Amino acid sequence: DNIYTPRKYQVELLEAALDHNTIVCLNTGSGKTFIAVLLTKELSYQIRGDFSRNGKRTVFLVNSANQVAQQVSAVRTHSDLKVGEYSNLEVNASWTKERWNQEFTKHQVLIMTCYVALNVLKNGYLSLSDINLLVFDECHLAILDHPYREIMKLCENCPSCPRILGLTASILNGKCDPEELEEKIQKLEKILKSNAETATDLVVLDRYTSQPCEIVVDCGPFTDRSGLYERLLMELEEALNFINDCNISVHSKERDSTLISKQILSDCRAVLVVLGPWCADKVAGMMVRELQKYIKHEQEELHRKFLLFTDTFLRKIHALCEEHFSPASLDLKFVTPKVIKLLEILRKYKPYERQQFESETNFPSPFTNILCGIIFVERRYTAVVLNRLIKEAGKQDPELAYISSNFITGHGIGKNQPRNKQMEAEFRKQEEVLRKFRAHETNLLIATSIVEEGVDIPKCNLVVRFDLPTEYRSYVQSKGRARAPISNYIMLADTDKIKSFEEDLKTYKAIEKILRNKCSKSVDTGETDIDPVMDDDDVFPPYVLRPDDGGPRVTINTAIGHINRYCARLPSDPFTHLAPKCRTRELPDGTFYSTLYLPINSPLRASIVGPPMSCVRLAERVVALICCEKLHKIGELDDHLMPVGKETVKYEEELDLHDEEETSVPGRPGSTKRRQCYPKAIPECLRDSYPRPDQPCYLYVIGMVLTTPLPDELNFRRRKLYPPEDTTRCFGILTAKPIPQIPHFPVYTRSGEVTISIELKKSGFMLSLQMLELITRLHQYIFSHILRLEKPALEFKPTDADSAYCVLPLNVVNDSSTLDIDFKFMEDIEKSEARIGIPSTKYTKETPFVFKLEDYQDAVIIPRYRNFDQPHRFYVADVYTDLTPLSKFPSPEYETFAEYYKTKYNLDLTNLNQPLLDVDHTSSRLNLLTPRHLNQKGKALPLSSAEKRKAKWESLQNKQILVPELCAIHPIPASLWRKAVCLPSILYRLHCLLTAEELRAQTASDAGVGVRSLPADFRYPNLDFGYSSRTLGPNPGLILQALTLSNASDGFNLERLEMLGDSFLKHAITTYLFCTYPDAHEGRLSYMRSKKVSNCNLYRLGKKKGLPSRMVVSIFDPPVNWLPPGYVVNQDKSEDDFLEYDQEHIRFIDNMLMGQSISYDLHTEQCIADKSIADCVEALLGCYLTSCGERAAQLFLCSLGLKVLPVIKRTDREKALVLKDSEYGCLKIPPRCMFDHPDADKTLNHLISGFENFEKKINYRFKNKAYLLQAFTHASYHYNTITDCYQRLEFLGDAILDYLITKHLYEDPRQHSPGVLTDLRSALVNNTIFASLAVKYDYHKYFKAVSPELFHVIDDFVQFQLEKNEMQGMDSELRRSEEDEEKEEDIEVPKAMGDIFESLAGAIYMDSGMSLETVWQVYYPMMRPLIEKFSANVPRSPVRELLEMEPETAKFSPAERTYDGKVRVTVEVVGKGKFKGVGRSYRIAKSAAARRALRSLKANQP
Repeated sequence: DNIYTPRKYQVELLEAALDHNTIVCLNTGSGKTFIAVLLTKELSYQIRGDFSRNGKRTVFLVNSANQVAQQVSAVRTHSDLKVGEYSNLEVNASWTKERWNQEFTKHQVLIMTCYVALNVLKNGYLSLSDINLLVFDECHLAILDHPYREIMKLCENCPSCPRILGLTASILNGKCDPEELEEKIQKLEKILKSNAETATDLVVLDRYTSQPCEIVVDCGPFTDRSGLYERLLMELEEALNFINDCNISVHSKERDSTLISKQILSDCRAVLVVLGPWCADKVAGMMVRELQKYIKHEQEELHRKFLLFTDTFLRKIHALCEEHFSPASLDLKFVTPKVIKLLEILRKYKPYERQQFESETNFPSPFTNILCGIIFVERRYTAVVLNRLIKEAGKQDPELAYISSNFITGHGIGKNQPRNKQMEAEFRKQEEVLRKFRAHETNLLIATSIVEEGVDIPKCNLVVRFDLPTEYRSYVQSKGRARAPISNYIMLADTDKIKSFEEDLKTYKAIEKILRNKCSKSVDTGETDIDPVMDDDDVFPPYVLRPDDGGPRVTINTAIGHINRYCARLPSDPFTHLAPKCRTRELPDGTFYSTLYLPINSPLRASIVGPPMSCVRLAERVVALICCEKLHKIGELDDHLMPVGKETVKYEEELDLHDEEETSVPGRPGSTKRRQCYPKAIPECLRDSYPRPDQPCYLYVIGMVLTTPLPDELNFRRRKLYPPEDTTRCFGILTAKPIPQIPHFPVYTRSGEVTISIELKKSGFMLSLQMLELITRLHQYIFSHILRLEKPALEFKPTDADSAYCVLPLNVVNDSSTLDIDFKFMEDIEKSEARIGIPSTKYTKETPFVFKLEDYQDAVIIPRYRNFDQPHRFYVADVYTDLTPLSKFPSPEYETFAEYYKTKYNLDLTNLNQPLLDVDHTSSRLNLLTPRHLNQKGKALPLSSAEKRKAKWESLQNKQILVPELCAIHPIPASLWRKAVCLPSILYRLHCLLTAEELRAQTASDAGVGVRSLPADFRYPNLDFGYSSRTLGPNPGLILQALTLSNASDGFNLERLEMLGDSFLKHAITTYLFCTYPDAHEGRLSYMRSKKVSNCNLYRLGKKKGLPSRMVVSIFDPPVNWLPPGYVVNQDKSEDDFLEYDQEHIRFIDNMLMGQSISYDLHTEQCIADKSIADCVEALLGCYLTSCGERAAQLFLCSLGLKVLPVIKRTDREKALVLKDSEYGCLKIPPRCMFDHPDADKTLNHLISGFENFEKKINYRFKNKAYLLQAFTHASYHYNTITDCYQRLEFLGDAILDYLITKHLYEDPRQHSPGVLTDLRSALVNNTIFASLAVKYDYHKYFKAVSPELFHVIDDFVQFQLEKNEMQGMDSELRRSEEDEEKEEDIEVPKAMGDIFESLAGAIYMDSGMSLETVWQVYYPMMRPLIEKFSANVPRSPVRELLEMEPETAKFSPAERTYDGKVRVTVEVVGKGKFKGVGRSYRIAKSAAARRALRSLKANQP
């Protein structure tokens, strides 16, 4: 259609057509439109302007309206020029000169048919000095009197001549003598006033290996040794002349029998003559089943009878061949020796045991030590049975048993129904056979002799003929399919093929010799060189910048190998194939002028001119080894002339990630398996704060201020409200060590959220040892006896404790709003035996016990009839004065309480005057950081799973009301109980938030941002989970969120800040590594950024502040894992081994100037996945960015000691626009990145042509243009030495494009959960969507290149794009069914477009100010709809849906080692079926197997 595979020959010799008249001829007939855009577009400099500057217009000339539409579409979908058209002669008969001036002002590519061209030229309407390209299509017509010769006459006389481009693919048709071609070439040349070469498309030999050698191969006489051939051929002749009398007139192909019957007859007859009867025997079954399917598909009497006769004839052959001989143990004494000799030549090249072969006299290769050949046979009705014969023969020959020959059977003749999916099926199976053959899974390809064109099968060891060809192109292609290391061309020939073979050989040999004597449009030498090379390393010394001693003596061709391997490893795409082209060409000096075509994609590109020499070999050697000299001067070069990039700077990336899974042993450094214990960490402000004899004591106070009520439909116990505002006293905190203001922080009591506070109310005074002794005693009493904390492990020892600070209640005294310590209360405690519970004096009638109205209020009772070793603690929840010790029991198992207690412990009251009460338990749970009255599955429905311990024992123990007679009075009022019980949770939080404070204080001390001291000016808000604002660092409230992991089941954990931190981290160090390399590369940049962002690499950086020490990970339940301040544990029981190597990957780059698993104790340490340290730093960066902006986060990442900015000094950073030095100087911009010259800016003028329509789409106006050229200059375009390729900026932008879209997916108001915000961070960044957008907005039209492949596939892909309009705008998005996705996959996206898209992003950023802002207000237009549809519904995928619906019964298998690279992942699910799906990629195969499993899941369990 509009697509072809362009000509390689012209990839670098279009340069001819650029500067002189030419003719070019290609036999394929392809690469014609794709030879048209490449010369037309490339000369837009003289076409874009007006017709009053008198800029010339570009005729086109073809001889069909077909070709008019063709070239029309050839320019619009690859060009920027205003395309015109004309194919009519009548409307052209009615224009005037100035009308045609307007028409010349409208278009700039003037498709003209023939007669109209002649007329509008000869009637003085357009000078032949207004042309600058006159294409002729089918220029062969010149030999006959054709309109071409006359217009050429015309141009002969006008005083200008455009270039010329005379194309043809008809003068090499069929076979003809060299005189014919040569004379036609001379005639055409002189007619088109242009030099013209002899065809350059029939030279197909490989000069990167030994060329396939033309020799006829021989089998000669063969004798028949079964006895069936004679009678078989006789019956075949009889049936043949019989079917020649059953002819039916022309109809559809299954309404005639004579054609298919005669064809299969000829097939089996040839099969017989050339192989034997057993093969036609074995294909008889397939033939008759095929014709059976056919005869069921259609019936009509004549062809019915005839197909019946053919089928019974074939079965008759089968019955004869099977009767006369057993099909098993097939001997080669039954076989025509031709096939025996055939077997010999085939098995010539198979593996050798004596020298180990990768899966000698033939030097190691898996394609000349192991057969990977192709063999050509006339039909496909003999190939499959040729393989069947190879199996039933090589059963006794091991040389043939480990041949894994694959036959090819696609479509023969006849078809059952149109558009049968079988076409696509055999399509994909042949694609598998192809991708196997190339990678050697195939050991032999048995193909038809009609499938050798319109397709190429590469790396054929043995291009073997077993049917003879009879035409030039056929022979040439059959040869040309050998791309293997020791390749030869096998013309195995019987007693009559030899003559024709030798004839074809000699004839086509003369043909190709004359075809190669005149290439590049001049007389020259072909694939062979000017002169075979003499040993000249003595003439130019081989050692390159190396007087290194030792070392070998080598031959000269070692130099060829080395310089060719200089560019066989360079980092760049598999669409680019280049070399520094040694231009040894005659420029008029008496000698051969010599320069170097340096590859543009290497850091040094400046052309060099060494000394010239009259012998081309010598000057060639001069420039080659001075090349090697200078390239080792820059040190981009080593011994043996190989580039360092991606050879040894490539380092293993399994020592970062998990490749040891589901195991328990230390594995990769930073796996879940790598584990190390770190010590718990304590503020200095809780250390040595133990009361000592000299202490100016300060006394804080806890606000206990309730704000939010909570309904009792949100209370799943239906508890009646108690306020934390029911307050008299407040638990102080007593020390002379000072405690900074702590941002108010929440808890959960049983009235909602409550805002704890830390403030002051007194300060300064000291105490006697007596009071200190008393207070310490009250401390230990609280934590010991109140909540029952103690296990024997601890022992109270406050002097030398790790962290001692007491508590003691603080109460309103001095009769004012200031408060103080209420000794009285301590004393009242001491007076009682109610410190230890169950006092020894009883009060029922041992001492008369009577009703007290207020002492069963605001108090806490203790039963004494039960649990005599370990009391519980109840307190009045509903005091009752309407209940009595004589009243109804709560359940009618009694009717009075005294009977109840008399029936258990034989206790009958005689003083019954205390009404009974409802009361409640104490310390049911000690976890108060997240709701315990409400689940974490969401509880709109009643009942939670976090109140099943003693909030279920409550209300089965409240089933009995209590007469206060048998319960002592614990000596603390209910106010202080409510308060204190929160002290385990509240003091714990302080321990964490104080940690955070110390953390931030230190980092501010070492960084520029913030200060060690805190004025407390920065607003410190309450944390939310389910003075000024000058940057002083963020509130400690965020710093803790980053520190915790998702393992604490808190409301907030460090997932979110992982991504915002990661993205920004990339971008920071990408643009770092870029603008710090005056000349950079890929291999360098790839292996500089890749290990800098490593889970292992970060670990080490974390050990500079000790951040692992302060993490929060284990769920906090106090009896197990938290000790109270003042206790010292005593037990009741009485690495770098993969991180030494990672660092060398970012250091092997400077070879050139850059520019339980461990048992641990629960109360003093921790142990954690090593994965954590990755996450904490990845979320700490995240905090600092999203709360204090760029320059801050910059300096924060800079504080650790990592060079986000290049290492200079703090003083350089500061004056270029407590605190101390850990910083680095600001960024530098390269002092050169290309070559600048005012003249010869026609390419810049091309960039001008470039912007005339590229300013509007990007809505941008550059103030530098260079970088805009660098945008789209691909790797293989080479007419530009002023700029560089699009790699570096493909890279400088990828981080920025992404970082931007992470930014704008974090600041979204929904702020949705970070378990899906990693489904808009690798579904909005992948080359499919990136390529798709670039094309729609016309980035492709201004695409610079020479390569064929890009251009072919890009025409394809853009066609498909523009057929879609908006995706689903026409209702089509083709994913509803599997067949839709299968029709989608039938196009493979380029990987050219996504490239430039990211690159141009880089461009907008780097052109001026490096201010993401500008990038954002450019790109946001084009990206916007993609975000908006994506974030409309997040894109769930089949892999995710299968892995999440079925938790671990459905999985995917890991990647398998396969030669083709197509992996048939088998879903690891039992009961959902196993679906073997082979997909071009592991991703798409995984998704396809998932879709199959999900279809089954819906058809079985919807």
